[PDB]
Amino acid sequence: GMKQIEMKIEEILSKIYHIENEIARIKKLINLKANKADAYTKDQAYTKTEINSQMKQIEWKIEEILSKIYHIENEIARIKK
Amino acid sequence: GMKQIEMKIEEILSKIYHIENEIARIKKLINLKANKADAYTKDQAYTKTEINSQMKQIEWKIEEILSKIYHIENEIARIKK
Amino acid sequence: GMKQIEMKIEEILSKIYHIENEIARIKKLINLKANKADAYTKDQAYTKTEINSQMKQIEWKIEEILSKIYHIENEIARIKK
Repeated sequence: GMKQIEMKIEEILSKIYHIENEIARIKKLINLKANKADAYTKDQAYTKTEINSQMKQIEWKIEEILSKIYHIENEIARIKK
Repeated sequence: GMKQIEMKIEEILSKIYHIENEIARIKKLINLKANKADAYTKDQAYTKTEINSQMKQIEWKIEEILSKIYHIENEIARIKK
Repeated sequence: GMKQIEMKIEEILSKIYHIENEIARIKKLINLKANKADAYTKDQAYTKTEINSQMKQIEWKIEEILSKIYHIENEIARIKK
């Protein structure tokens, strides 16, 4: 009767010890996660793809400008002769 | 006396099982967090706003260049004529 | 015999209450970590250094364009008189 209670107490202690270990483990796993305060969210940042597309847009305008410059240099050389 | 111990044992078993469930749940919530090792910190990356401001600066120079080009094309058409 | 069981019961109650508190704490610490769903990984985004290098490349083409534009403006002024 009393020994049956002792066996159940031992059982409980074991389950508690397991729980304490799961908690110690969880605390360490938490330490490996990035804090909201030190990381930008998706709404605050562009992806590589998005940046790539914006850079192409600029490169295009620059190509347009260079081709206009080259055409103007040719016109000037014709006027000169 | 012994029944009072049994009641308390039942109470403890219930709590333990609730605790175990809270822990299983916590483990799942941890798995949805990003690791420090796989995410850039705020000092490593620019925000959308910062990129937008850098792109604007460039777009504004490009506009200035295009307006100079349009002016030059006009001068050249006058010289020719 | 019965008092030895009571002592062990007291010990278990104490630990459980501590555990419940550690869990409440842990839940709050978890809320401060960034979710995988709201953060980009390192391979999805460019760093400041990488963006800086792409912006330099563009600035160099712009410098080249400006000097050509300045030279062309001078030629045009000479042709005019």
